[PDB]
Amino acid sequence: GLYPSYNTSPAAPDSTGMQSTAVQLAGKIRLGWNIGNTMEAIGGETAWGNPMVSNELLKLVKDSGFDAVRIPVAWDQYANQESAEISAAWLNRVKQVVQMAIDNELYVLINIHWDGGWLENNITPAKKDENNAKQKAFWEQIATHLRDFDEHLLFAGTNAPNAENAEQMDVLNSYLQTFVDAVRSTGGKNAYRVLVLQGPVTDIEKTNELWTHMPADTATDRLMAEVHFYTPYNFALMRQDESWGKQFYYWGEGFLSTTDTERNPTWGEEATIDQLFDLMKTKFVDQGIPVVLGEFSAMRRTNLTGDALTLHLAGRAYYHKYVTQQALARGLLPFYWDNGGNDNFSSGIFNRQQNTVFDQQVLDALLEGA
Ligand SMILES: O=[N+]([O-])c1ccc(O[C@@H]2O[C@H](CO)[C@@H](O[C@@H]3O[C@H](CO[C@H]4OC[C@@H](O)[C@H](O)[C@H]4O)[C@@H](O[C@@H]4O[C@H](CO[C@H]5OC[C@@H](O)[C@H](O)[C@H]5O)[C@@H](O[C@@H]5O[C@H](CO)[C@@H](O)[C@H](O)[C@H]5O)[C@H](O)[C@H]4O)[C@H](O)[C@H]3O)[C@H](O)[C@H]2F)c([N+](=O)[O-])c1
Repeated sequence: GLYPSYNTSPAAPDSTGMQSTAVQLAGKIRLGWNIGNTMEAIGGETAWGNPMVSNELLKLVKDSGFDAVRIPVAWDQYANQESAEISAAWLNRVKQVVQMAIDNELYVLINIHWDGGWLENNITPAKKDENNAKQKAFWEQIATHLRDFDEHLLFAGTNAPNAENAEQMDVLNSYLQTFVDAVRSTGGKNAYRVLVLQGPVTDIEKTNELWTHMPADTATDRLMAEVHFYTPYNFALMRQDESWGKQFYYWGEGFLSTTDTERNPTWGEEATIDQLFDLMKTKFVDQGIPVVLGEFSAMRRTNLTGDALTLHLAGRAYYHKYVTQQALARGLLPFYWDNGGNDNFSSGIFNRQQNTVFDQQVLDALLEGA
């Protein structure tokens, strides 16, 4: 015991308002939004340029057509590093935000995010035992504190764990088992709550190659799997050319350039996307396990001008419609990555500071795709 037990008030199993299976829950969610660069920001909730989450932002997200939110949360910067005790004020603030999302009729997925890298960059034998102790300490405290919410609240163990081979997968499987067991041990509605488990780097290919088994659960049929999607990188996140490839400015049948053809895609087009989602339909969906697509988005290139600017924005939108539609046909639940920015290379579709829509084009695209 590197840390004290934080499972000091376990409750009797309770299935009141927890009656859906993972499959039945997935059936109610077609379109999700990440509260990005907010509760997981290093230095505090407002340290990366966004305001504190408000009832009126969450009301906008619902009234705009979203069924759910993913809330990345930071934890380690708020904890005593001797005891792994998390600040009681932070635990109360996260509870308050969950309460507000549930009051607006959203499903809610809370995680431990990158969180400064303590677990995420450390999927190794050297770090396995200390990280298993922290994972257990933090999840005992988070689940105890959020124990009383109904099935609108889901928990996700990790974000994008850096596991690249089989030895790293075994280490991750251990991390994921410590999660499940910590949650169930606190015994509320947490006896039956749907938990979400992350594939290696939440990458589709690595997950296809390396994924073996889902963790063991005292509960029956209450697990989903998680991947993310920034494919192709050159289009969605690349901000400068390298020896190994060029930024793509344009995407999709119908929206390719005739004047500027090096800035069209050399790979990662409609058919590749179809192929990638199919791998997750076979491994998980066809086998009674829903798949959360926890993060996707291509960034705005508002440094372009003229017909270049207009063609980029037309393909950028189609990219978002196509991903959403094709994800949902295969049983993947699409959650849009929104960092809140409205400047060059950002992903915010709302203006957080005025609670208005900033990018009506991409919002329309996600809804048409849904
Ligand atoms: O071949 N594979 O196996 C394979 C694996 C992975 C691949 O792609 C990567 O997948 C991972 C997981 O999905 C991605 O991580 C998520 O990515 C989000 C978007 O990241 C980008 O945002 C914009 C750019 O800044 C940059 O391209 C990327 O970071 C990410 O959100 C961003 O979080 C930033 C903070 O970063 C910290 O936490 C995440 C962590 O990975 C990163 O190491 C760490 O530093 C935000 O940046 C901050 O912004 C504030 C405010 O302006 C500044 O003040 C700070 O200085 C600055 O740090 C950023 O704005 C936000 O969008 C999610 O947190 C994360 O889960 C990863 O991006 C993919 F690269 C691929 N593949 O080919 O794509 C293949």
